Amino acid sequence: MIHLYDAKSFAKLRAAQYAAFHTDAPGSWFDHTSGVLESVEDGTPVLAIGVESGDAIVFDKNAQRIVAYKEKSVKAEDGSVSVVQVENGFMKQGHRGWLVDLTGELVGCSPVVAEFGGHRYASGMVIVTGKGNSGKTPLVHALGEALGGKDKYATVRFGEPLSGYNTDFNVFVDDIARAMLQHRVIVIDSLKNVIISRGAFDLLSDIGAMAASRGCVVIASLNPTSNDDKIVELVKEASRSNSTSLVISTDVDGEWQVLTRTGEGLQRLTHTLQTSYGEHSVLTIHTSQASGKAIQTVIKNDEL
Amino acid sequence: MIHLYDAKSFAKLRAAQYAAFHTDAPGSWFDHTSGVLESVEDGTPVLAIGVESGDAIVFDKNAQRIVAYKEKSVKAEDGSVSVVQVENGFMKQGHRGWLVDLTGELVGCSPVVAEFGGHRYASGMVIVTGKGNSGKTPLVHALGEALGGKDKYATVRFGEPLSGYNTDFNVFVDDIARAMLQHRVIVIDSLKNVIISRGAFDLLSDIGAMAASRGCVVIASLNPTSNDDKIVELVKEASRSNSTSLVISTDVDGEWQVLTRTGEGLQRLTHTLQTSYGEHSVLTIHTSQASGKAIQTVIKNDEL
Amino acid sequence: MIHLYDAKSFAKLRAAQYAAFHTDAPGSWFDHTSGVLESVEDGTPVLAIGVESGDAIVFDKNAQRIVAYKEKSVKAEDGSVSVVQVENGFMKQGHRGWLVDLTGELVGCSPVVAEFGGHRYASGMVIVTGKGNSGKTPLVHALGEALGGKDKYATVRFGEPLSGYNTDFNVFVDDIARAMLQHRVIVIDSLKNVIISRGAFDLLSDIGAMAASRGCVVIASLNPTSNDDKIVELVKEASRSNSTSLVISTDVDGEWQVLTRTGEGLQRLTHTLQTSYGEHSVLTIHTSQASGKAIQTVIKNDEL
Amino acid sequence: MIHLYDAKSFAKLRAAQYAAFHTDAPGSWFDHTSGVLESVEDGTPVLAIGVESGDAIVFDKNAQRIVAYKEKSVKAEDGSVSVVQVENGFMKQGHRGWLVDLTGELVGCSPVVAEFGGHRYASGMVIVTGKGNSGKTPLVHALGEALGGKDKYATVRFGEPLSGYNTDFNVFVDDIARAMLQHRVIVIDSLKNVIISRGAFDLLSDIGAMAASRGCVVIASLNPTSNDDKIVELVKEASRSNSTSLVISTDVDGEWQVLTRTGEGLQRLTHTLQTSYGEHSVLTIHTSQASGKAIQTVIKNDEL
Amino acid sequence: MIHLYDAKSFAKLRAAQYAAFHTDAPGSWFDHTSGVLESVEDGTPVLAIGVESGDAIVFDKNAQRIVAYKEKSVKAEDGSVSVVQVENGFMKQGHRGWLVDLTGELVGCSPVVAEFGGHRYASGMVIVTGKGNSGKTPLVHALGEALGGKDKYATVRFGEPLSGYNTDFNVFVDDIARAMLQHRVIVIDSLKNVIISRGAFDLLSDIGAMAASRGCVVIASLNPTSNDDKIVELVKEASRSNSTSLVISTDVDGEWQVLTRTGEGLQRLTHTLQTSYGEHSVLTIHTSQASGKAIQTVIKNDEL
Amino acid sequence: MIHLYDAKSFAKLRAAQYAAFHTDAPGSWFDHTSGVLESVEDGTPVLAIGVESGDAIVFDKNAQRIVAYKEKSVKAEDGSVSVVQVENGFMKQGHRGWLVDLTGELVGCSPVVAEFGGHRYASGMVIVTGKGNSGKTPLVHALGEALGGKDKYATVRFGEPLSGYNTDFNVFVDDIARAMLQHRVIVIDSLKNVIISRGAFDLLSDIGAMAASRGCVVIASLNPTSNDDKIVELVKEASRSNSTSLVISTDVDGEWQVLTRTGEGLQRLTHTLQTSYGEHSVLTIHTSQASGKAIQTVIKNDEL
Ligand SMILES: Nc1ncnc2c1ncn2[C@@H]1O[C@H](COP(=O)(O)OP(=O)(O)O)[C@@H](O)[C@H]1O
Ligand SMILES: Nc1ncnc2c1ncn2[C@@H]1O[C@H](COP(=O)(O)OP(=O)(O)O)[C@@H](O)[C@H]1O
Ligand SMILES: Nc1ncnc2c1ncn2[C@@H]1O[C@H](COP(=O)(O)OP(=O)(O)O)[C@@H](O)[C@H]1O
Ligand SMILES: Nc1ncnc2c1ncn2[C@@H]1O[C@H](COP(=O)(O)OP(=O)(O)O)[C@@H](O)[C@H]1O
Ligand SMILES: Nc1ncnc2c1ncn2[C@@H]1O[C@H](COP(=O)(O)OP(=O)(O)O)[C@@H](O)[C@H]1O
Ligand SMILES: Nc1ncnc2c1ncn2[C@@H]1O[C@H](COP(=O)(O)OP(=O)(O)O)[C@@H](O)[C@H]1O
Repeated sequence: MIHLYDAKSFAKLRAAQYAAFHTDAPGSWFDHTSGVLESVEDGTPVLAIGVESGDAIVFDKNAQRIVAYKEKSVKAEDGSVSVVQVENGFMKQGHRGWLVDLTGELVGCSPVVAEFGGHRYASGMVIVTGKGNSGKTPLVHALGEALGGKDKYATVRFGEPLSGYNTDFNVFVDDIARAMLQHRVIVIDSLKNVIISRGAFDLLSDIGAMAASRGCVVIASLNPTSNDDKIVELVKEASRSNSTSLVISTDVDGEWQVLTRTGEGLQRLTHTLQTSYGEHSVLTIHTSQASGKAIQTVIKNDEL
Repeated sequence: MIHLYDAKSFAKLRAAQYAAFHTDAPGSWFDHTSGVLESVEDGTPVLAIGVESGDAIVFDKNAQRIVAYKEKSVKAEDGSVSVVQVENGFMKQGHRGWLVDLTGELVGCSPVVAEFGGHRYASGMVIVTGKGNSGKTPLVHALGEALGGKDKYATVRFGEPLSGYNTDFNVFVDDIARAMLQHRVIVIDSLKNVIISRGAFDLLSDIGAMAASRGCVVIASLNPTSNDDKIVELVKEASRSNSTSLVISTDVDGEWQVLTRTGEGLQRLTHTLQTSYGEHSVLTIHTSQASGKAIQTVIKNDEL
Repeated sequence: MIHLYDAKSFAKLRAAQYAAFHTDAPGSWFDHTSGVLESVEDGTPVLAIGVESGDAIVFDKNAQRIVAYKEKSVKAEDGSVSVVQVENGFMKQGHRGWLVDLTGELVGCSPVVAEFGGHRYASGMVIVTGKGNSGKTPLVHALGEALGGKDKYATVRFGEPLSGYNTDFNVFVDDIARAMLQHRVIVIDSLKNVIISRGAFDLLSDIGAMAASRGCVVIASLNPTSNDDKIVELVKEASRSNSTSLVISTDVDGEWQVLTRTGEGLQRLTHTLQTSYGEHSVLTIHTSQASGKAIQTVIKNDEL
Repeated sequence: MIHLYDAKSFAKLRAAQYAAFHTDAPGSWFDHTSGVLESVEDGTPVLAIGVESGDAIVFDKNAQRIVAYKEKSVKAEDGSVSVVQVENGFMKQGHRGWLVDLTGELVGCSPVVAEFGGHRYASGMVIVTGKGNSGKTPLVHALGEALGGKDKYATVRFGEPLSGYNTDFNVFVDDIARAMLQHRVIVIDSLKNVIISRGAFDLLSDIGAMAASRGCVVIASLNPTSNDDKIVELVKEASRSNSTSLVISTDVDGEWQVLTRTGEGLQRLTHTLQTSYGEHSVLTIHTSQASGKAIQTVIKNDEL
Repeated sequence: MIHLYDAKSFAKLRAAQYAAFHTDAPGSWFDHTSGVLESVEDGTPVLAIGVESGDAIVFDKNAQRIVAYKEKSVKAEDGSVSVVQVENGFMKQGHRGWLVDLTGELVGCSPVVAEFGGHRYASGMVIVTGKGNSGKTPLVHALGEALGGKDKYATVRFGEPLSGYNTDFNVFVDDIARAMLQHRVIVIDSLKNVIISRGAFDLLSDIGAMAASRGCVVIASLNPTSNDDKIVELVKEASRSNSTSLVISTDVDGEWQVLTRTGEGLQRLTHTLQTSYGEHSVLTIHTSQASGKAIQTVIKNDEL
Repeated sequence: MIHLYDAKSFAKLRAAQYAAFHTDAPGSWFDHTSGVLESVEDGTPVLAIGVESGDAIVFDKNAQRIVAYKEKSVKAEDGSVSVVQVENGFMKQGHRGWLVDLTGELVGCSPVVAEFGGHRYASGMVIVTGKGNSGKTPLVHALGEALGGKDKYATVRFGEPLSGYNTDFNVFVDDIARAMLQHRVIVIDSLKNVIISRGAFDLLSDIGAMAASRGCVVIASLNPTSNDDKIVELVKEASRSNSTSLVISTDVDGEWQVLTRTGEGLQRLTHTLQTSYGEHSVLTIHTSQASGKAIQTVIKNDEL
């Protein structure tokens, strides 16, 4: 909805956003939203995501698709009215994204999803990319394991010519929706094929906000390697504007840079990661700050 | 509608437009239009805005959507007839923009919306952009608070991968419409995703006139950073032609230049802003003239 | 319709076209067509103009839309048949342009619309453009007033982020149709937003001929400034091929060049205008010749 | 239809084609086809031409549109079957072009349409173009008069911002169809606006063959001036491949080059024209050979 | 259908393909397929070809169009089922190409169509092209007569601005289909206009295989002359990949090079032709080897 | 479906993927999936593949199309539900790819398809390409025979101007579906014509995964030669991202490099092949390793 501010309430908002990343207990936001979702009336639509055509499918708190749901209006705090209607498996009225309020007045945050090796990581969408030899797939799985911590991470597989990989975009959004409804740490192996259908465009523009609202993190690999400035520029835009965090390889094999947006209007942070391979390509991230817009575009230059 | 002029009535018009910016009390046009809107019969359509598909949704004076409205024709002073009809939630007959006359013969103005730090600011649309390190988001919120003055400003959030952010264009135009119907100072955090669907194109072409007619100001951030001349040129076109005022960053961090169109056929004004950060990135605009077309393009060059 | 000629009838035709511009009384053609229009039976469709979709709306002699009109055929002198039919507010049968013959055998003329400062000006469409510091909006209004003479000029406002400006293309063509049905001098402030929908394309290709047939002049501003050779070339093409006359700014501020197509197969003329500003940006054109295609292309080069 | 040949019948065909241009009496082919058309059963569809949408309208021998005509099959010599059906004003079954056989076994000809100043001119389509100062409109009218000889020439006017010019493509094909059904020499003032809708594409690809089959000549002006290689290349292709003859200006003002295709597989001929202006821009062509493909492209280079 | 091979059956296949070009009697495959076609039940669909829209028209063995044919399924040797159904003149079920099997296990051949001047020529499609002065039209007709030998050749005419030329694509594919059903040597005068609608794209991709399967040869001229890399590259792609053989002009007027694909996986052959003109442009090919991929691209370079 | 992992389960997974390529018996996965497929209830849909329009056709375990199948839902281990429904020959509900689970928890593998000349080859899709003189068609057939071993390989022929080649995309995907349902080694001679319809796009993105899931190998030729960076880049992208393995010609005639993706997150391998021709162009691959991303891009450079 829309929110109104004066100097006092605005400074309070920035303090709360700053805290959502810097001082809240890691993963606390996810626990909170899990609670909100479980308290939802059974059968109530909670999430809508776009399919290939641009239409939207809808899920309930248990990640089950809602094929029929009669028009139901709810008036928001600001006066706006939300209408949700599902017919023949598709959204007749409503919008893409969360259909129930998980945030309230606390918007514009990058809720801390986990802490690892002395660094806080943000929920939302993390794009792992870059040119060079450092492998992306091995890195997204290591990050998944590390941010997972005590919890297992969920893996969504899409669009790679390997066994058992789904390549149908509509099955893909279903897997993603289920993952975000049920897990805090999610890995997507290959955003490459979404990079375009209406649904694919909606996905790139919606996923970061969906994840950040839930307090979960979606870690996705994206190979820039493609000298087609129509696509390479989309890679740079996806990484620049649709990602909450960016993990990009460097000049040194095994080394990566993490650039994190800490919240609305706040500074991006940066830190370096050292990694090494064990058996069967299992990668390990070794354990034992603020950057400006200029530095950011310098990094984006890497993908050309 | 159309208007007829001879030398005398044209000179009176330019004098009135000059005064709407330079001498009228700041914010007075907004108070004036609020009264016009409140005198509208209950249930009467007053504003129509384009949704993604190019269709339009319609609202009444209280910012409630009209789903059904039987054909009604009104003849204007110039002889033009306006027919409005709403069916199944969408405008069947009518046009985008204000459906009731808010201006009469007083057209082509940039009604002063507020005065801050010794400078007058125009209503209409203000695009905050430029390249460099100066952050745009902190600046749009500082301007919102500053021009808000004694009133709170409204914040419309769209298309950022952060918590609670709507990413659905149709929810976005609903928020924008309600905001212009009810508030004098509005901030849009991220015009980046509109920059294209029929709806998005309609929005860039319509918003400035809609706001200037209401006497409200809409402050939107737009990042030029994207070396794709297809998009970078659309940013410059939006900044050059669809904006009532332009706020652009300079070579000096923290410093900004404000270029203001004062009215139809009138000269653009320019002044500079110095700013600084407090805690949690809250920016403050420090407190304690005419330019030509050449200078303007010089400034536009900056976004390349 | 089609016309047949031999050497004798062709020479008489060129003499008549030459006279329509060089010696007829200024504005006499407009008075003649006004008589033709008023002698039309009531309810008879006289003008059709394309809306955004490419469909067309129809007006009677009093500039009122015709929503229903049963099929009616008329045979012309050349044997062609014109069938007009309007259903549900849109043309079902007919063509864009004048639905009643305003010209007969006298076609291919640029009927003199007015005389000012010792120069004859042609009716039809006049595009005011150019790069540089010289302001286009103040010039179109000064030309409107000057060619208006004893008559007031009509102003059609479209697509500028200023108060009361319509930004809906369909309201725009309704405004234009009414202006041409009722006034000899018309100003359009901003052809910029038409420069593309089917309707916008129809408008650029139809307006000059509609106005020249009527004997009225449409003075429209168009800013070339936009380094996108897709658009900048559309500005050059419209100025080259869709304009009866072109008014373009020069190297010297305040100075403009007027290039006039005097008639079918006849030579283009050229003259210069000096101007200055008074209070509130009111511009005054100071008072007290054949060119070749080469010269024309040189002038067009200016818009790059 | 398809035709079968052995060496003997092929040499006979080339002899007959060669004769159709070089030795037949000028204009004899047109007289012959006029006879064939007048002998046609009344109400029988004889010509179909594409409108803007790509649909086709149909005319009878008297240039009157056929709105309804029930399915009717005719078996051709080669075994192919022609079906013609018109419903609600449009062609339901059939093809664009002549719906009755005007040629027989004599195909691939450029029937001599007239002789003037010691030169034979071909029927079909003549495109008058080129860069430089020599005016095209004055030249197409002089050629029209000269090839007309004892007969008047017909003028189709389309897409110029001058009085009485039709700008509706569907009215334009009707005028063209009527002209070809009833006159031997036709002038089209401005192919510029057709240069794209389905109908416009059909027109460029159909007109030359339609005219050559009828034995009439269609003289059309086409200004290349437009530095948009998307359009300029279409001008060159239209002139190279859709024209039976080409008349292009040269380095010397008033001088033109005529390149004529004399028939299927035959050599293109070339000759020069000297011209001068009299009063009111009436141009006169003064009165008192084989070229290779290379020379042809040299000339095409001129339009860049 | 699909075919299964081991080393032995594959070696037999290559031996049979080698013989279909090098040792079978010239024209024998065409005689063979004529018998297969004549053994087809009356009224049975045997060939389907795409019309402009992408739909397909269907013919029986006597080259008569089938307007209605009830669903009929046939199971092939490999297990694939072919279902054919024609409704209202268009294929409702089926595929483009031959609807009856003309080849069995003998696939991937370039069946020798004729022998002339000591050289064997392949059936399938032959593109005659190149830059320079050597005329293509005279050459396609000389090859037609020469390969025709004791039989007349069929000429399909399309898209030239000359008398009696069809310019309607749908009439064109009807002529082509009837020609391949009834004649061994076919000349197409002007593939220039197909070079794009779904139908045109289907034609370039289908014609070569259709002809090579029938054992007939289709000789088509294609002018590369058009400096529009969009089109010039399509010409080279057509010459490189959609042609069974290529006949291209050289630096020496009258001289041509013939590049022949002899079969699936086999080497391309090359030989040279000397030619001369007699009366009325009738060309005669004078009478009295392997190349690599490199040489081939060298030749393709010529068309730029 | 989606899968959950912790450090322990992830390491077990990588060990299993590593083994599926490096140590499992060659061709064992194909035998396993053949068993899964044969144990499927009769009439059950097992594979869906997209046709030209983007719609999909469905096959049962015996490679016979299913034209009608009433809605039927199945719940997977992860909670996702698969609903399959076929109506009028097309999939009404379901997804492209395998409709029955052939993999379970073992996904992301490149199951070894065969061993030849001391090298293991992966199932999935293999693209044979490169510029130069080395022939692709003779190589795909030699690879087919060699990987076939004791089994015959299946050949799918598409889009070449040779006898018996199908050129209809819908017959093509039917051929491919049947080949993968019944054979371990499949050759596709000419992916060139798919390189675009929705179906063609679906095919490039689906085939590798379909084949790898089955344990069969699809060996497809693709000629890069075409200087149209729109297409040449599509060849590089397909070879880079849609291929399980790549076989590319080198500087030395007869020599090829094989780059193999061994599994999800695992290293690519590389080895060289020497070849020679026997009679009738039958090629023989002579008998008697990890690379980095840099090396891969270097090889891709070759196709420019
Ligand atoms: N043991 C290893 N040593 C070095 N590099 C490895 C090792 N194992 C895997 N890699 C690299 O990890 C990446 C594998 O994941 P893959 O999806 O195939 O590539 P990418 O993520 O780089 O697009 C490759 O770049 C591969 O070369
Ligand atoms: N305390 C600070 N000091 C300097 N820069 C800051 C500070 N806080 C925020 N910023 C800048 O404000 C901007 C944050 O808003 P954001 O929307 O992410 O970026 P932007 O508006 O520049 O596109 C960033 O450019 C950030 O670097
Ligand atoms: N008093 C003045 N002196 C000089 N220039 C002026 C004056 N008043 C207005 N102008 C110029 O007139 C133009 C105003 O009309 P506007 O539509 O905004 O610009 P433009 O027509 O050049 O696109 C501007 O270019 C402005 O700088
Ligand atoms: N008396 C004349 N002397 C020299 N040139 C003339 C004369 N009359 C007309 N012209 C030229 O004839 C052409 C007029 O026809 P028009 O349609 O306006 O131009 P064009 O055919 O060159 O596109 C112009 O180029 C014009 O300058
Ligand atoms: N007698 C001849 N001597 C030299 N060239 C000729 C002769 N007759 C015809 N030609 C050439 O044959 C070709 C005629 O066929 P056409 O279709 O117009 O051209 P093209 O095949 O080259 O595109 C032309 O190139 C023409 O110059
Ligand atoms: N005996 C041979 N010696 C050398 N090269 C051969 C031999 N036989 C066939 N070839 C080559 O094999 C290829 C034939 O298959 P084709 O599909 O036409 O070509 P490609 O696969 O290279 O596109 C050609 O490049 C041809 O020159």
